[PDB]
Amino acid sequence: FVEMVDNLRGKSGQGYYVEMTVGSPPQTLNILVDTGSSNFAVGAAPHPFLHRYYQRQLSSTYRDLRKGVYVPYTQGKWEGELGTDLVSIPHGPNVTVRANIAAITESDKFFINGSNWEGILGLAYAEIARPDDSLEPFFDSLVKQTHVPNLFSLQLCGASEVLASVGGSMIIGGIDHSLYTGSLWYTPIRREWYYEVIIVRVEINGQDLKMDCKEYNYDKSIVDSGTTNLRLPKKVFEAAVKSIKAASSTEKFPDGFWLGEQLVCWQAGTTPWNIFPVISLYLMGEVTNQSFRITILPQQYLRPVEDVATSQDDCYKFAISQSSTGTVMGAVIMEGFYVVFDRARKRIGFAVSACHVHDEFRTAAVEGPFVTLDMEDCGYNIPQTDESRSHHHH
Ligand SMILES: O=C(O[C@H]1CCS(=O)(=O)c2ccc(Br)cc21)[C@H]1C[C@]2(CN1)C(=O)Nc1ccccc12
Repeated sequence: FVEMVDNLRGKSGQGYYVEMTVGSPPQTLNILVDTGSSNFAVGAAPHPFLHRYYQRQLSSTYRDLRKGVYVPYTQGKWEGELGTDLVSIPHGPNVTVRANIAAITESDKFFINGSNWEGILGLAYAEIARPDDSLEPFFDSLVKQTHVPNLFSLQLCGASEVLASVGGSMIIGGIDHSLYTGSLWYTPIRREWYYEVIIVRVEINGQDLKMDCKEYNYDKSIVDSGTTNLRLPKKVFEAAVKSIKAASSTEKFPDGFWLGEQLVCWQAGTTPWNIFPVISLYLMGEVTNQSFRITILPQQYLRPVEDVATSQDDCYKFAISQSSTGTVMGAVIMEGFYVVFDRARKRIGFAVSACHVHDEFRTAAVEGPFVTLDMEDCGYNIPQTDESRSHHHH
């Protein structure tokens, strides 16, 4: 798995991308690794934020599916013509694959200036692929076409005129034991659509938020690599901030900081991480009654930003934000750990990363088991609308 080690690059808060080549002869692109979508979509026309793009015309292997695709997220929209081509991950498994490609012809607030990515690699399930579940996702194609085991793991690692460079690893087909320390704990994938988990309990410096666990998973809890922040639902974010503020009461920060719209600065290397609390998310274990906690350090939820003016100071952005689409375990969470997407066994494993950011007093931890007798169902049931009820799947 060494050839796959350090295969992810990127800028802080703009995403982790993997180099892929599309077509015959292979056109090389930088593709955003995203676990909260199921589409393999690439820039196929000029755009001001696009250095290069996919040119179908120059591929002997390109096939037009004579069908269009339109994908609007809550933050971003893209659209294009669907087809298939030969896809390969240079610094991934030594395999070439015939995959569905969505050639992005028009987009809106999707591509990021200087992010260095020309497309998206939707690693989630068919159940969320567009225009429907019959459009086979890349990973699904990779497994059906090769002998590649139905699993992948991500090791996302953190970090003055440009943003700070990020590194990381995408291991397709297995687990790399040198990427983690300690035990690898698993949480069931609730449903195969998004990589859905169930958070059963939350604690800020040991102090339980004391909320009804369904609120932690309202309306869903997902693991998304294409999200920078730990996005929580309105009620949970409110409780979390009230608590974080309480532990960091010695120093008073502006309101714009908690809304993640402003930095806070301390003289180089004088940052008081000690005054900041740990967030422990308790995830539902493989055994019913059982759970394990993933502990996150202020070094994860406080993203550093080196401002051109305040270059002599260490400035940070509060990387916990509000969400209406549920809890999102983005890069903030992921950076501390080695995350295993064990699709084969319908589960997600976490272990302490061999690359995470920490201080001499505290360390990001994966600990368990924690038993809870007569524990309620923490998962939420999304009201079934007439649009979702109308659908047919054979
Ligand atoms: O979670 C995700 O997508 C979800 C978001 C909630 S949603 O409900 O807007 C939605 C809808 C359909 C699909 Br497929 C995925 C998603 C994906 C898409 C995501 C982040 N990760 C994004 O939201 N903007 C953006 C912009 C550039 C690159 C990636 C993204």
